[PDB]
Amino acid sequence: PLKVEKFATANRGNGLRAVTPLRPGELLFRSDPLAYTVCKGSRGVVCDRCLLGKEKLMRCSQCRVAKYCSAKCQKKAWPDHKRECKCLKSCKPRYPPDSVRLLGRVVFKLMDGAPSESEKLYSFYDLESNINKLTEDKKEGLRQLVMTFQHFMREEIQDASQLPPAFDLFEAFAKVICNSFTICNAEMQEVGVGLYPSISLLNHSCDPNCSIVFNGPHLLLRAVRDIEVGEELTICYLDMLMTSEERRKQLRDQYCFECDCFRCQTQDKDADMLTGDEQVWKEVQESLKKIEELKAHWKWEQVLAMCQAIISSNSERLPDINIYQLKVLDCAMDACINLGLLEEALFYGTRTMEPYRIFFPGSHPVRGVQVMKVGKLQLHQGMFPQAMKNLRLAFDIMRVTHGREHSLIEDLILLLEECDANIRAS
Ligand SMILES: O=C(NC1CCN(S(=O)(=O)C[C@H]2CC[C@H](NCCCC(F)(F)F)CC2)CC1)c1cc(C2CC2)on1
Ligand SMILES: Nc1ncnc2c1ncn2[C@@H]1O[C@H](CSCC[C@H](N)C(=O)O)[C@@H](O)[C@H]1O
Ligand SMILES: [Mg+2]
Ligand SMILES: [Mg+2]
Ligand SMILES: [Zn+2]
Ligand SMILES: [Zn+2]
Ligand SMILES: [Zn+2]
Repeated sequence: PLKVEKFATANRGNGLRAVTPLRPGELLFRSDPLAYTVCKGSRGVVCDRCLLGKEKLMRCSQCRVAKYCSAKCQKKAWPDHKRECKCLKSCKPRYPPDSVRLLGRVVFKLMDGAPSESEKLYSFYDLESNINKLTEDKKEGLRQLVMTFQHFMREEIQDASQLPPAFDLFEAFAKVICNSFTICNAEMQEVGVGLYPSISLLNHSCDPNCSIVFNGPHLLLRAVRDIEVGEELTICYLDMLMTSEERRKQLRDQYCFECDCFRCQTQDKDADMLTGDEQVWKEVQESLKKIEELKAHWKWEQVLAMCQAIISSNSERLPDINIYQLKVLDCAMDACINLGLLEEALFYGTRTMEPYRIFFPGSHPVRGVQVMKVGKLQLHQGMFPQAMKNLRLAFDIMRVTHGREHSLIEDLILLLEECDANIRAS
C-alpha cells in the first residue's frame, strides 16, 4: 500500500501527493535507478556498480573504462555494461559526456530489460521534456548531444529499429537534462548520475517537505515535515548554499521554471549569505570553480592547498557565514579527512557548525552528515562529551533524513555506543 500517488497539479505539470498523513522520517518510496553511471570526476575512483571508493579498482578488460571494487561487482554489472562496453571501446580514447553514457544505458535497459520497478509511478516515456520552453541555444546544445550519442553508440545502435518504439533522441536528451539525479555517496561527494522516473514526479521547493538520500545507487524518499492527506510532496532540487538569484538561474537554465515560493519572493537568507566584502567573496566564488572541479576528481591535496590560501590568506578574509567562505571550509574539511589531517579537519568542521544550523533548517541530510563528521572527529580526538552531543544531534537529524534503511545510520549507532562506553568509564 503506497503512501503517495501521482496527480495533475494546477500549474506545475504532474506531481506527487500524500495518500495518508505523514510524519517526519517516514519512508515514502525507495528505488533503484532505471539507469545510472559513474560521473566524470569519480570515474576510475569509485566502483562503477556500487559507487564506493577503493584504493585499487579492477578494470573491465574489454573496454578498460569500467572499473570495479570486486569481481562480484564486475560480474554483477556485466548485463547492464555488455552493450556499452563495445561502444566505449570503439570510442577510445574519447569518453562521452555523462548524459550520453546515461542515455545509452536507458536505451539498453528499455530494449533488453524487463519493466523496471523504478517506473512504477511514472516512466521515462512520461517524463517532462519542457521542449516548448527551450531557447534556441538550448536546442542547439541538445542537437549536439544527439549527434554525440549517434557517434558513441554506432556499434550497438545503427537505426531506429534498435531504439524503443517512437523513440526520439532529441526529446530523450531534453528529458535527461531536466530529470537527472546527482547520486551522492555517504559523505555527500557527488559520484554518479541516474534516472529515477517515479521519483521524478516530485516538484521543487526551496523549503521542501520531503528529502531524498542515496545509499549507493539506491534512493530513499522520506518526509521531513508533517504532511496532510492530499498535500503535494516536494524536494529541493538544489544545493541549499545558494542565493535566490543563483537558484533562479539554475531553475531557469536546467528546469525551465520560475520559482514562486516564499523564500524566492523575499530573498530569504540572501543578505546573510553574502556578508563580508563583495570584492573578496567575488574572488572566492571565482576560485571555487577550480576548487569544486578538483574536489569532484578527488584531488584532495590540491583542494586543500587552494582552500588554505583563502582560509589563511594574508589578504582580506570573509565571515564563516558567507556561503563562499563556508564552501571553502567544507572542501578543506573534506580534504583533510580524506588525507588523515584530523586535527585540521576538526578546526574547519567546527567552524561550519553554526552556519550549517542557519542554512539547513529543520532536518536536512547534508547537515546530518556534516554534524556526524564533526562528532566523529571529536570522538577520535577524545572529546567524548562534545562528540556525544554532536553524534546525538546527527542521529536526531539522520533518523529523519536517512532512517534505518540507510547503512550510514548503523555506522552512526556504533559511534554513539563507542562514545557512550568511553563516557561511562570516565
Ligand atoms: O539531483 C538532484 N538534487 C540534488 C540536490 C543536491 N543534493 S544534496 O543532498 O544537497 C547533496 C549535495 C551537497 C552539496 C555538494 N556540492 C558542494 C560543492 C561546493 C563547491 F562548489 F564549493 F565545491 C553536492 C551534493 C543532491 C541531490 C535532483 C534532481 C531532481 C530532478 C528534478 C527532479 O530532483 N533532485
Ligand atoms: N516549483 C515548481 N514550479 C513550477 N514548475 C515546477 C516546479 N517544480 C518542478 N516543476 C516542473 O517540473 C519539472 C521537473 S520534473 C517534476 C515533475 C514534473 N512536474 C512532471 O510533470 O513530470 C520542471 O522542469 C518544471 O517543469
Ligand atoms: Mg510531456
Ligand atoms: Mg509544459
Ligand atoms: Zn562495487
Ligand atoms: Zn567493458
Ligand atoms: Zn523558491
